[PDB]
Amino acid sequence: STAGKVIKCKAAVLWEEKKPFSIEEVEVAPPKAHEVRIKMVATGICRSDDHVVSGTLVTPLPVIAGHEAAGIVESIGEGVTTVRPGDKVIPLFTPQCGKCRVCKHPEGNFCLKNDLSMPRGTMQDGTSRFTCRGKPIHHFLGTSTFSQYTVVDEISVAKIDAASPLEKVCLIGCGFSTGYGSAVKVAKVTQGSTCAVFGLGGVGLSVIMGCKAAGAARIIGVDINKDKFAKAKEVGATECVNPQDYKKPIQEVLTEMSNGGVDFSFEVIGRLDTMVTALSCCQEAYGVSVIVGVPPDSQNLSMNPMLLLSGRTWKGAIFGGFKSKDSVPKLVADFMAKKFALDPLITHVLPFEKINEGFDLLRSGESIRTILTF
Amino acid sequence: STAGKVIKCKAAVLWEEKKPFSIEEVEVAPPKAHEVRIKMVATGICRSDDHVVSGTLVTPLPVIAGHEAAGIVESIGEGVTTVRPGDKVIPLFTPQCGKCRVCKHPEGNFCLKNDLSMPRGTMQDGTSRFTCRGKPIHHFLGTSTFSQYTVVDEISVAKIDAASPLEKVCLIGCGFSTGYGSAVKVAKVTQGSTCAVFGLGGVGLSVIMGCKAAGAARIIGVDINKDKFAKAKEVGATECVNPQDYKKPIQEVLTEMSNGGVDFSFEVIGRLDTMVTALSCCQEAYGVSVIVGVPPDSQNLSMNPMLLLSGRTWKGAIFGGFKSKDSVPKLVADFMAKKFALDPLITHVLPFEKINEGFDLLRSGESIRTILTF
Ligand SMILES: NC(=O)C1=CN([C@@H]2O[C@H](COP(=O)(O)OP(=O)(O)OC[C@H]3O[C@@H](n4cnc5c(N)ncnc54)[C@H](O)[C@@H]3O)[C@@H](O)[C@H]2O)C=CC1
Ligand SMILES: NC(=O)C1=CN([C@@H]2O[C@H](COP(=O)(O)OP(=O)(O)OC[C@H]3O[C@@H](n4cnc5c(N)ncnc54)[C@H](O)[C@@H]3O)[C@@H](O)[C@H]2O)C=CC1
Ligand SMILES: O=CNC1CCCCC1
Ligand SMILES: O=CNC1CCCCC1
Ligand SMILES: [Co+2]
Ligand SMILES: [Co+2]
Ligand SMILES: [Zn+2]
Ligand SMILES: [Zn+2]
Repeated sequence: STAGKVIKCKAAVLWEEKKPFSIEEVEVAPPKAHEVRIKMVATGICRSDDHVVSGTLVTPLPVIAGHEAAGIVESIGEGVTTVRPGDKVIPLFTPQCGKCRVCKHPEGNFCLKNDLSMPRGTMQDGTSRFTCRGKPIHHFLGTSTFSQYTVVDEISVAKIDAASPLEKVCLIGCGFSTGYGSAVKVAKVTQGSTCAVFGLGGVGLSVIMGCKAAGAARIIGVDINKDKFAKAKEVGATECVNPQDYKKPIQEVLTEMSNGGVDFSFEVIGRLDTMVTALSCCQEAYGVSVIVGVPPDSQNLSMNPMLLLSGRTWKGAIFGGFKSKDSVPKLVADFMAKKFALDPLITHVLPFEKINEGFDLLRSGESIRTILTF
Repeated sequence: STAGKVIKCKAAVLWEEKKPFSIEEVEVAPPKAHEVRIKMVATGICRSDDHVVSGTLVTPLPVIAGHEAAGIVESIGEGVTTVRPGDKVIPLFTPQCGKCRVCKHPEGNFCLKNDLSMPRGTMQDGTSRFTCRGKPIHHFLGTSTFSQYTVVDEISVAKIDAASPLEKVCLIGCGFSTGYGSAVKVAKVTQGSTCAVFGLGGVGLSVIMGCKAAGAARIIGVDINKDKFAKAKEVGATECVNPQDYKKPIQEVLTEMSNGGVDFSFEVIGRLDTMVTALSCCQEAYGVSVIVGVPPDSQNLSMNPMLLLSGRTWKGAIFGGFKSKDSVPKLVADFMAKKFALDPLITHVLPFEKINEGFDLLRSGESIRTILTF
């Protein structure tokens, strides 16, 4: 009774930076060719969504943000072959077109159809499916999950197990997969190694999960909020350090602790200074450091290249290095086989209508992941 | 008839920065415990030696520089077990103590006994074996090969094949192994890939040799001295570009030429700007860039960490990543089995007494490697 028709529903519109989300009626157009309209069931509150509000991450406004989510297909456009109405799905903020040089490469996942490098805030065809107060509203990363209904391109959606608990597996759409894959796929943490994880939010906890699953012997959590330490130890940290407790720079502290530097370090905050600190604390001849956190837009860091000349490796990744459409269904299957846990990441549950309360919980430092239910 | 007693011989002493070498008589003390005194046979002129003259590379002066060489053992100190008088040897500017955490690691080579991170300019025991006009003269990287005789610690020397042609395999002591290993071992260049090599001197030509040996389909040489292009194509470059010929920045040019970025790039010059350019020109989702050139002392570069977050890998290495004492004898043995060629790197052969002329050739852009013969 809605297929082929405009849907009127509620969404959280961000009209301007540094303001609350506005929950209002929007019109959602029906899917065009190779597009999928999804009834949202659950969406997580990720720090990257907050970066849009704060201006850290620039994308066209007004916008419907949200990118970590799960829902049920309401209708499909012409030509769609990979999902059907009623299928459980996870939208993919990094697409998998399957046809570009990255999608065809054995290791890359930053598909050239992404909307991150040069954000337009549209569908792949350059237009919007959202209207509000007579105005077109932009999409975000081709997902826009802060809405009861969204429309995504087929290359930005993955079908998942029909028995999946959507209020939990939405985290596989961003936070969990990003952190876990950064450890197991990007760094390729080795058995018995020493790791340092800077930032113990949802993504940093998922990095710790991956480091533990890879068999690391020591996992040192680093955060300026000591209230984060208890959960970090629960999921695998052997030790936690607060840089504010020390008179020396923390890279010196970590270097003494690891008897000359860690095997693998991870920046999971989004600060230029901690990216350089994390690189410095890995062992100078063979350490690996992975940037996961997103820094403020268009800001350069300063570093001494002799840190690399001695033998260090420095890399970054989006979405844990996972090719999104291949990997998301396998990760859900793994969760359904109890190969990893997601409950440790979920600290709060709220109805979607309280999205602003959910963001203030994140900003206050109190929450890890708040899951919003539609 | 020289064992146990001081040797008078000629050496090229650098008394202060930005002066010609002074060829004069020095006194070489006999080797102490676990030290080796070597009669030099041939030594190459590497840009890193010129960095000492210019002050780009800071090390205590006055000094006997030189680190790319081959010679014959004159006498050994008490406790030496890995070489004997009469053995052909290559001094190692990166030692291999075999006992530190790096030496025991399967993939590291920057031995913690190195004299590069905080140069002292001495033997491992903190003293000098060189005297000139009654003044003590510092060592360089534990090698000091610009002398008819030098003394090195046993962890800084490798025994090589008794049949080795010393006037060619001296390049295995630095330039060739550094460039070749940067490609085959550090970058791990793959068959069919596209490579970009910035700097077509002795080390950059060896990088090209390594990329070709690894089966790269395209190898783009980058140099502002177009006189370097002919030799670069001889050893494997498919094409060469001079940044001064373009109105656009060269990372944009290389990205367009490679239809979206190269698989592997190498900075083999020693400039901060080309380090960042070489990183930018590799493919944003899966490219790898290796820093080989040495930056000027105590200078930081500036870069956008979003270059790494998209998926690039940035790394550096000393001596091609080779564990020095294990690898140098195998590389000589490989040379002897005709596995690679060294003659294309040698453009000039001069007597040791013409060391200053050899440096003038390097500074003028005319030479690749000048080999000095004693
Ligand atoms: N590369 C990718 O694909 C993705 C990147 N991100 C980015 O990952 C980063 C982390 O995201 P979340 O875990 O959701 O954020 P979060 O805000 O929940 O966790 C950040 C943690 O860093 C701590 N912290 C802040 N400043 C610190 C400092 N100077 N030193 C030590 N710790 C500090 C905070 O106390 C906090 O616990 C964000 O920048 C996010 O935008 C998130 C998902 C995907
Ligand atoms: N990582 C390691 O273990 C080692 C590092 N090195 C360093 O490698 C670098 C290269 O050494 P060599 O091949 O002996 O030096 P070289 O002086 O023979 O070659 C440098 C080349 O770079 C070119 N060049 C200079 N400025 C340029 C610019 N702005 N843009 C493009 N090209 C430019 C020059 O024309 C020249 O052909 C040096 O910095 C050396 O100190 C050398 C050996 C070992
Ligand atoms: O958190 C989800 N996506 C992120 C990926 C890194 C750039 C900012 C957006
Ligand atoms: O060229 C030989 N050794 C180099 C290695 C990199 C730092 C400067 C010295
Ligand atoms: Co996210
Ligand atoms: Co050298
Ligand atoms: Zn693609
Ligand atoms: Zn060692």
